[PDB]
Amino acid sequence: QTRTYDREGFKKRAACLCFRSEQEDEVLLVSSSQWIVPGGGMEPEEEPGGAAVREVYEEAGVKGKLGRLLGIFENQDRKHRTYVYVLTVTEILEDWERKREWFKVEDAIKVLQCHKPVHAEYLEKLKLGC
Amino acid sequence: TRTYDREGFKKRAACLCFRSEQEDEVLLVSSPDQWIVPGGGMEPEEEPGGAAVREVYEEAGVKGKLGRLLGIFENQDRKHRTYVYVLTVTEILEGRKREWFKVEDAIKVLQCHKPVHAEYLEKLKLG
Repeated sequence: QTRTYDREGFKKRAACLCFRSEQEDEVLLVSSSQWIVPGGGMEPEEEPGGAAVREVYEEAGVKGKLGRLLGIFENQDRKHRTYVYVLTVTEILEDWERKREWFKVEDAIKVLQCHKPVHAEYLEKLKLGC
Repeated sequence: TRTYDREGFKKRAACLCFRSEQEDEVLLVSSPDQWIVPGGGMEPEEEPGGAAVREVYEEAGVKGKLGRLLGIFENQDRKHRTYVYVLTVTEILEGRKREWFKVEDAIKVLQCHKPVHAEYLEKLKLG
């Protein structure tokens, strides 16, 4: 068993907003399978922060310093609950065995609003508190 | 008087007035127990920066140092084009009200009574 659920039947997930610097102006996005924020399911014994760190490693090939919990984002169309963290990137990796690019925050929201608006919401709440 | 561009839009100017160079607290004023960003029409010979400074004096009774042009905001529901500047307040003068809001609270309170003004602050923070 590698997936985990809460008592209301939502799948538990974790994601990170990965920034180039502590000024949080450039965020790293990646290709889907269109751009997305890196993230995925929590495993049965993982804490959310652990899931987040593992997922950005596996999906974006980065390592960094885990920061604050932005919030728990509920997707009711998909029955998801996602713990979204901020992280400051320190290392990018190899060639793997999918693209990655930095977007200015305003630019990231624009491209995400096309086909993946819930990811755009992460960034909006971060900057605006919506 | 009022002034217009070649596409028929009315020309306006407004300013986001901040307590410090940190741009964390913004000044709002009453219209109504309603809060708004100070602004109004440009006069026929004015440059946009001049209109902005005159408007914050007339509408919020402050003087300060004019900063950057945030952008030109086009309102098509009203056929407006508004030059929105930031300004750092240096002197205040004394039933219209004025109060400082943390930017996050300002966005929330404006989104209820004046959502086009809320966009001014939103674009500031996303930038």
